[PDB]
Amino acid sequence: YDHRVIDQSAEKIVETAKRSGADVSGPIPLPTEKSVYTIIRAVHGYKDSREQFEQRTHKRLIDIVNPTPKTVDALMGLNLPS
RNA sequence: AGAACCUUACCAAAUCUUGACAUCCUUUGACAACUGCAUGGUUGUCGUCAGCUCGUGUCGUGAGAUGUUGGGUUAAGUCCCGCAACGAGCGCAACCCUUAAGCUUAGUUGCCAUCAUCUCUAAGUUGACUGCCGGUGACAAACCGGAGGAAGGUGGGGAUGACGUCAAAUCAUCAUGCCCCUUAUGAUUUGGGCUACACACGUGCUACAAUGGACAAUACAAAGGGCAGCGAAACCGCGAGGUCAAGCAAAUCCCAUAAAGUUGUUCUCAGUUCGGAUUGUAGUCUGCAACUCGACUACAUGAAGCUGGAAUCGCUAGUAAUCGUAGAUCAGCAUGCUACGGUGAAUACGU
Repeated sequence: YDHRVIDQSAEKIVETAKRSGADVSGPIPLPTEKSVYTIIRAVHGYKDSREQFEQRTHKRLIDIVNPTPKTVDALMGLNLPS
């Protein structure tokens, strides 16, 4: 989802990786697909007001050279809300 | 944003009557099931047209004026010069995700300069504010221009839809003045009905030709989708089916080595060798079902139509003409509906 939280975490993971002995090689951003809804704005009798609603989901995997198992244990729990 | 029994909302038989939609020890079945003209709220509309104004001082017996008039500019009471006026908030402008050349930075299921086997992907930031420039316009807010300009003077668009509406579209999205149904069709299965036709019609569509018909073999993008489920490669009635087999939880697997197209191109205007409606017996998907009432496939079959009276409407270059596609509502069907890519011509002297 939101991108003010994930890249806020994208340098704390290095602090976890440089704690146990993991060397990072730039985890890369992944693309984002926008699902498109277009519902009518008035209910009865009318059609031609087509209100716009979307939804965003930013994919992001973590690509390094040396995933050390003392680092991976606290890796994927800082990005996604409920 | 899907009529085979859809929402039985409507109509016949039956049924149950706190139930069969908030209900019930899962049709009673210990258990596994054996009136918008009374109203809120959203919104249709003039209208992406630019305005509707109040505090507060004064002139007027008084409703009311003045400021908002005037001089010039100016998308727009937009901006600066005058005056019995002085301020002031609303919205276009203003806050802006998305848009058009960047360095440090970040090398996947991605691009590898070299051996061969830059951007998208987001981030603080960088850039056009008349900021300064020759003119003149009181120097007072603009002028073709221009130094940085790949990007002109709101760059190209979009969420942005005023004050105020025509008791006007909606009691069928939704609660209630009447509980917009609770014991009446109120509700539950098949069956009928929305689906037929003499016509009138909103609007779109396959077309009427050689700006072409057979089009076999023949290059490329973008934007989506998937453990409801995406189904290639070698390769089955050529074909209705994408069998078989692999990969698939998402850039890779698949949809899908699309589309404008180029070398072939035999046809000679023969109502056709242009064209589709539909007929007609076998044949696939679907389930309880293909009568009334689906949708695909080709062998065999082709009536009106040789570019359209009076009449209607679209639009200034990434639109117009359109071949092609990308999705939700589904066991199953839309040209609808709405998000992307290719060539991309015509015309602005003026009111």
